[PDB]
Amino acid sequence: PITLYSVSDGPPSLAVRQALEYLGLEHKLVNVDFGIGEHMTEEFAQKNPQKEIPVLDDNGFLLGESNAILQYLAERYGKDDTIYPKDPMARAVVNHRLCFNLSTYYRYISEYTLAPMFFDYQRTPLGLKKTHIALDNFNTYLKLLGKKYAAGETVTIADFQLVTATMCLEAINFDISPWPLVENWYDTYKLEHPTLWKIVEGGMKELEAFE
Amino acid sequence: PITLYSVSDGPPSLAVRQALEYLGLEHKLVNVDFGIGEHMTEEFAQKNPQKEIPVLDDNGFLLGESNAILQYLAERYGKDDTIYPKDPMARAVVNHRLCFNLSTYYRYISEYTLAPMFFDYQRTPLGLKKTHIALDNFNTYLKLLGKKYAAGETVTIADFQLVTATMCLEAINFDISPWPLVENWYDTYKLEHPTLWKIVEGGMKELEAFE
Ligand SMILES: N[C@@H](CCC(=O)N[C@@H](CS)C(=O)NCC(=O)O)C(=O)O
Ligand SMILES: N[C@@H](CCC(=O)N[C@@H](CS)C(=O)NCC(=O)O)C(=O)O
Repeated sequence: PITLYSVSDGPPSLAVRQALEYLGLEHKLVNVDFGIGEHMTEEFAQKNPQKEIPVLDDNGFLLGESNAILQYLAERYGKDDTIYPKDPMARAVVNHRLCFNLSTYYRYISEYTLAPMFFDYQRTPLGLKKTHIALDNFNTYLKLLGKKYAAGETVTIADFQLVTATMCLEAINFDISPWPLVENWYDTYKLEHPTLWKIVEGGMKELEAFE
Repeated sequence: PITLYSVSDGPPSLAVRQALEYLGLEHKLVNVDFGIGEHMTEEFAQKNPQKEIPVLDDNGFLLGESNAILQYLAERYGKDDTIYPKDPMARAVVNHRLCFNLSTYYRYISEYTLAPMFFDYQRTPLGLKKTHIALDNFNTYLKLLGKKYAAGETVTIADFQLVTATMCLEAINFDISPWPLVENWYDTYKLEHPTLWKIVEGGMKELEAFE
């Protein structure tokens, strides 16, 4: 079987869960922030030095880092390659956007939105400026590629990540209308993939309560 | 033709250059920190909103993010898949280590070593602790996988990145002997891939001068 160790309102976990839903993959979900889930990772803590969540357990194969989990699930499962194309150039655009999310978009958004929620970290003007730069960059990338989704004309695993990062801004009532291509993309995602957005919305609601 | 826009002593650039050498790919190298290189990216600055370096220009296809550049070069070129295996599980270990480098290993090392060199950023005990955690994690990953290299028994594109991150510690005379598996891996890399280490060493020497 497949088991996902996850944080119920963690954007990386929510990215992986959208992929599992899109691919129709049965799995056990362990929310490590829910009740006894805290201890349900003890069976493999020496194996994740980073205290790594999410972690995917595919029939004994343990894999961390949400980007790598998504790249693995999409290559190994599914009837076609549309969410992670095999063509090297098409794939490179997906891989680029996944790197952009990890290094820049979700890096700066998460530091401004979530870190102050759950830590003694402070929101600052500099953190706000970096959030604006990340949104500028994403708006420009959408304009440059010229397609409906972040790495193609249809959804890919890059969108699964970028959506959960953008949701962090919504969770704190951050107005994204200054980035019209990002706003249009986000609304289009929700309209065309309601069962995927539904997963992310459940996490958003938890975050709004503890904003 | 292929053109690489690079920073002569930038670890991400040096990772890509090792791949170009390993794959035997002829290319034009533009060091944007050398003389007139500063302006030689003006022909595509609207196209890289992040002020993105390195950037690969493969016959008109422009690709940023060093991880994505490496994943593209290794899939598109080369006679075998040993530096980026096609098998989904073997590939997932490479992808995981690339994510680990971006999110954690090079993230914390670069903030402790290089950012204070070239900015008003300060070395702190917390930054040192995070460097130690990153090295702990890498030592544990090498032990867990149990292989000679970071994602297999032979070199992969993950090693090209992890080597340039570790070089930043060497550039400031940081002793890595408390992490014996990392030290052994680093020395083995240099012994078995001298033409690749040579590229990285040239950048190290520039960084040592301005440490
Ligand atoms: N780079 C990792 C980040 C995962 C992550 O940050 N997980 C959080 C929960 S949202 C955690 O539990 N620990 C890491 C932290 O301190 O942020 C990924 O994409 O999977
Ligand atoms: N995530 C990017 C990082 C590239 C990067 O940081 N490049 C540096 C030179 S080493 C730069 O020129 N600008 C970004 C910065 O401010 O660090 C990658 O892996 O390619």
